Amino acid sequence: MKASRLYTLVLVLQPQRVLLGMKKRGFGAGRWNGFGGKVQEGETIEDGARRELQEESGLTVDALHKVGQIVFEFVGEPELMDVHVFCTDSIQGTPVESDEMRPCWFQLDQIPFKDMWPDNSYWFPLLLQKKKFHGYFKFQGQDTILDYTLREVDTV
Ligand SMILES: Nc1nc2c([nH]c(=O)n2[C@H]2C[C@H](O)[C@@H](COP(=O)(O)OP(=O)(O)OP(=O)(O)O)O2)c(=O)[nH]1
Repeated sequence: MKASRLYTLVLVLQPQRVLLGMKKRGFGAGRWNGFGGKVQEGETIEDGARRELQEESGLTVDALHKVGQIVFEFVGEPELMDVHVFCTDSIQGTPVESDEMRPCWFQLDQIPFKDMWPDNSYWFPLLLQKKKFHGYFKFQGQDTILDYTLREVDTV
């Protein structure tokens, strides 16, 4: 009986590494994140994901593939986040730091889970195995999960 707002999250996943972005400023700074943000009026979810990737990382790609959907709920916030998660298939430039985000590559045996949002530990492994998923996580603040669900699915 809550409303949701649409967000995207994009993982540039290559065979041996993944690109993540360090939030540099404001509340939440200091954590490594996928690239993403609010979907804007009119644009498709995929086009919103492509735009956020360009804005936050500098990479321009023609196409993404959707791998999952995750709902976030925060204690004290009545609006849910409806997060559509995408991976890149191919990229063709270099990442660039903004004043808001610093991109960095991590080898896939060095995924920095302790410095990522806590839910990422649950769904990232499915993403790495090329599986699709649906998830829901309820947070007290930034660090504490009170309830969550995660299910591999055949169709997002
Ligand atoms: N639980 C969880 N929350 C995340 C992840 N990544 C992520 O940005 N968030 C949270 C932090 C923020 O509350 C929200 C992101 O919203 P935002 O306002 O930063 O998005 P945005 O950059 O489009 O905002 P704006 O600059 O356009 O105002 O989602 C994640 O992987 N897991």
